[PDB]
Amino acid sequence: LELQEHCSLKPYNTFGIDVRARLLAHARDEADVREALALARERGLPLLVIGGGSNLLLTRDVEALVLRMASQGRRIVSDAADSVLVEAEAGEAWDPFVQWSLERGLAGLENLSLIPGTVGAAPMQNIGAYGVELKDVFDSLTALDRQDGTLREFDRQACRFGYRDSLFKQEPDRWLILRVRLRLTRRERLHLDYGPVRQRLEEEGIASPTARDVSRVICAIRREKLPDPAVLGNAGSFFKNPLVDATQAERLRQAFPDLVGYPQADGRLKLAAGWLIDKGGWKGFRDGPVGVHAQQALVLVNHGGATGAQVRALAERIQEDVRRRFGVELEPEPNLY
Ligand SMILES: Cc1cc2nc3c(=O)[nH]c(=O)nc-3n(C[C@H](O)[C@H](O)[C@H](O)COP(=O)(O)OP(=O)(O)OC[C@H]3O[C@@H](n4cnc5c(N)ncnc54)[C@H](O)[C@@H]3O)c2cc1C
Ligand SMILES: NC(=O)c1ccc[n+]([C@@H]2O[C@H](COP(=O)([O-])OP(=O)(O)OC[C@H]3O[C@@H](n4cnc5c(N)ncnc54)[C@H](OP(=O)(O)O)[C@@H]3O)[C@@H](O)[C@H]2O)c1
Repeated sequence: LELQEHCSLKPYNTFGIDVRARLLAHARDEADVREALALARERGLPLLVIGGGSNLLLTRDVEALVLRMASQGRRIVSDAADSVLVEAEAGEAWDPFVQWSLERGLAGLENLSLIPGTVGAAPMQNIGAYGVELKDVFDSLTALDRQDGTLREFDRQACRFGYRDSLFKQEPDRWLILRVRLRLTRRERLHLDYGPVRQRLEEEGIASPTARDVSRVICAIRREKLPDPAVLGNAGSFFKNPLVDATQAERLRQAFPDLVGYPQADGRLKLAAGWLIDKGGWKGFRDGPVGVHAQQALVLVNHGGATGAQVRALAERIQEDVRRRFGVELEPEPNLY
């Protein structure tokens, strides 16, 4: 395991918070996972699973065995022509898995290009971008049950996926995800509902656009506009878009005719949290070593030397302010430890 004691977790989280782990272990398969568990329980410690630390807010030194998930394996399980079942291990890095699938002429992941982190973590938060979510192509996964050590498979329904949500995010510390299966496609329609994607693809004038083309466009948009954690510490969009009631949407829109919201099948409005934050006047905010990025209003940043507590308390302040200004509660995306 390359077990390690009293160890900075700085390089293991994208916010670049510097706290220490009682023990840090790397895992490369079920054997190692099972061993880390045993040990964790040997030493009387809780176990904290991490992938690439791209959706993690650490707020304190971690009295626990931290297990960096780093197993490997990407393969075609089964080819059924218009769809192909594929499987990847939890430690596989996400965007390179996407690239893998596209190099095999499989579509369905392109809209999730360049999302950081790991395959293992993807179902926990039901990763989504540009009109697509992991559940849309999800087939099943295999998870270790932390209450008794057994393996279980979850099919799509069992995972109780929702917007930036799953059974696994709902029952924290219960399931350890080992590998993931997705059903990808050939020959289906591209997902181009997001204007900037559609327009940037048009401008390249491909005769017959494919998934690979869509992926290059999305990677380019994301590199252009998104703070890279390796320069400016962050965990991406800090806040989920809030969904409001119809009569509450009605009321907010009376207050604000410029309000940005997207109607749902059930009558509710998905508000744009960037718009809210911006309009509450936080864009580019800065106060000691924390702030909100000047352009991307969802991206909370560590300008350098922030504590996790500082990011937390800034998030809290913004939430509080937006509750008070718009009557809306913004939920966090990152997992808080
Ligand atoms: C610059 C940037 C852009 C981003 N853009 C997007 C985006 O477009 N869409 C989107 O959805 N997200 C986005 N994110 C968030 C993030 O990349 C995803 O949430 C990602 O799935 C987290 O993966 P990770 O491996 O980094 O998870 P970590 O941050 O390592 O872990 C997240 C949570 O999952 C748990 N976990 C991790 N692995 C396992 C496992 N194997 N079994 C059980 N639990 C586990 C951890 O304990 C933790 O609670 C972005 C983040 C950044 C920094
Ligand atoms: N969570 C993260 O860390 C992270 C980081 C980077 C990008 N992203 C995602 O990647 C995509 C691009 O991000 P962005 O920050 O540039 O925002 P964007 O495309 O400028 O869109 C801004 C806001 O409008 C919404 N939106 C735009 N077009 C839409 C449509 N056709 N239908 C429904 N909603 C629409 C987005 O919702 P949605 O967010 O619901 O799409 C978001 O609230 C988004 O889908 C976003 O979720 C996420």
